[PDB]
Amino acid sequence: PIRKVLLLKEDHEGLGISITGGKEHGVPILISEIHPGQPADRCGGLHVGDAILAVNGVNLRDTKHKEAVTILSQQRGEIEFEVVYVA
Repeated sequence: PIRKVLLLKEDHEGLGISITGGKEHGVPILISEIHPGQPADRCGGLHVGDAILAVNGVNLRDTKHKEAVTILSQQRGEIEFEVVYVA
């Protein structure tokens, strides 16, 4: 089940969540670590075990982990995040 959650990021604030994996290896990037006291916690949606699919309309499945880091950083102010609950 795909979940659409909109998170507001600021220039002074960071991502608030850590990702792991590697598309180049043959697997999509997912959320594993969460920083307590950041936009991620404020959203109440960024949970451990989230599979990334698209960010701000940009496809991540066809991009590499390193490339995704740069693209994610390009998102300013309002950032749209699309992930799927994995268990």
